[PDB]
Amino acid sequence: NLPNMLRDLRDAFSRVKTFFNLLLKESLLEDFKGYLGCQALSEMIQFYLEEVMPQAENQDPDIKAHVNSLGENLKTLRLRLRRFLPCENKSKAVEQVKNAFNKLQEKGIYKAMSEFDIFINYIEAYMTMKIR
Amino acid sequence: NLPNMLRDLRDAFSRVKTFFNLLLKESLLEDFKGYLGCQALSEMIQFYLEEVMPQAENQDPDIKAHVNSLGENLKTLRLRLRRFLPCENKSKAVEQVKNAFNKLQEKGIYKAMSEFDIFINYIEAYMTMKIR
Repeated sequence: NLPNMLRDLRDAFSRVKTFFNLLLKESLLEDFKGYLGCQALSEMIQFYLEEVMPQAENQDPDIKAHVNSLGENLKTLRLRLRRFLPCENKSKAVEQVKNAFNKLQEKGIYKAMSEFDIFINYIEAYMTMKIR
Repeated sequence: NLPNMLRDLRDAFSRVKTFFNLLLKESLLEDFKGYLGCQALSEMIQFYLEEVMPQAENQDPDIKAHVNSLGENLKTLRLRLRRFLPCENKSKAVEQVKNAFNKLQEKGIYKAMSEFDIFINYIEAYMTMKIR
């Protein structure tokens, strides 16, 4: 259920908020729910875990305990959405290709080049997927 | 039309192919047309432009001219799909937030932290977008 998924994050925040024109404008919400929704959320999660919360723990170290619990719940949330967050995921099939390619060595070059028309056919397949 | 979009890439390849168990398995096609379709295509384009074609121009430098034309048509194709390739795109709204945040300096930290519940509300909004 989306409430009880976000509730721990909400309880950690009710602790952080006592130590504290929107910055997080409505435009940010509109991109969260469009074409780029996943790229937007994923970079917003990384900007808070990477840039905002560390900066905040250093301006006032009395916040460390709660900010570190809020960052831990947001990494957990981030981990669950990777079931919701396509853009944080990589293709196992592409990983297979690259490991086969690298184990084949000089022969790999030959093969991946020789098959470029098969790759042109798979691309037309993706763009046709999306024509739908 | 998807044929005439891919035709230059096809004509450059009919030049390259005269200097030359699939490596580009059907599993790769299945990921091109699923959840991860865009991450898969995007990394496959980068693996050919970055790893395969340079390796191929060095094993046999007589191929340079045609391989360099095939790489140029695939970068152009890649440029057109960014209208088709969501995962290569970044959120202008997230860029705005970060530039506002950095121009605000110490006040930016305060503000982005104080607004974390607004961010928790936008996230529930994305996961509800996707519940649909």
